[PDB]
Amino acid sequence: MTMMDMNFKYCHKIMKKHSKSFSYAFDLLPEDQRKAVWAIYAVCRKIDDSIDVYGDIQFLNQIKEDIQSIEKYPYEYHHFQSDRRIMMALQHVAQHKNIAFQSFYNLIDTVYKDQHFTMFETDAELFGYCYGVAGTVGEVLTPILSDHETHQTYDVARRLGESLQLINILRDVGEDFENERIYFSKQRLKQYEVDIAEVYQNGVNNHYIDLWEYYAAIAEKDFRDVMDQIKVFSIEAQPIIELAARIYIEILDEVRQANYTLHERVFVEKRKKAKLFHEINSKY
Ligand SMILES: N#CSCCOc1ccc(Oc2ccccc2)cc1
Ligand SMILES: [Mg+2]
Repeated sequence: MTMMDMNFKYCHKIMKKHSKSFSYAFDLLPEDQRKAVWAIYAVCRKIDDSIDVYGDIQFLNQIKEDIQSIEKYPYEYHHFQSDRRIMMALQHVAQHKNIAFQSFYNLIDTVYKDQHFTMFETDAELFGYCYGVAGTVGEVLTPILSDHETHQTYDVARRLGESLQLINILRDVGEDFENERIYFSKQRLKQYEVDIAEVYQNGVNNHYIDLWEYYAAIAEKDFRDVMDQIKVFSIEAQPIIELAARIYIEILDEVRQANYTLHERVFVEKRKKAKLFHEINSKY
């Protein structure tokens, strides 16, 4: 194993530790493409977790500066200020693929904003957030997973990213609430007569289920529209991206099955993931 192999292996570790679902699917990609996905994912994870390093923006500022050095001098040697292993891997990717750097900056700006989080007034603000933390990631991944990127390719990837984010939110209501985060909009909470603190204390009720299902319907419709447009992606990536998406859709059924519980994180069994993969490959 070379030094760069070690860098990418560390990126893989970070990705698998954070999301088994995502890892399961994307580990099926060809070698060059899988490694690029690991590096991009890891950078994004590092940005997402940055604030809790010392409890301020110091590390996040360093990450941003590392990315800016890569963008402006992709072929110069850099002494990276943040996580060297991850930044060397990203630089290696950048030398071979067109990285949407403004997408990383959008993600970083979103993370900056999150330290003075206030609840979203409307669903438009919530969807803006889903773009910020997840749509941006889809945009960065676009050139890795497609051969000739058009505005359509980016559009579809962006939509998938945002659907996944919404599904994460739908899975993590209780956990987010404990961490003083509520992502459902105030508009929608008021309309459905829902109070998350109340529900966390007293269990689900029909108002909450209706509110939850309202958003779940959005995720599922977005999912189907992405499925209809799967051919913008390279032939190798299509089954993989379809797998990722299906595994996440199944997360919604896992929640319904646990009766929308706010007190544990539901999940799709590894064996169930293998089943979805079989069902999908059968038609590939
Ligand atoms: N965990 C979690 S929530 C994920 C948030 O960041 C993303 C977003 C999308 C994604 O897969 C995509 C593949 C192609 C295009 C767009 C997305 C992987 C990670
Ligand atoms: Mg969440």
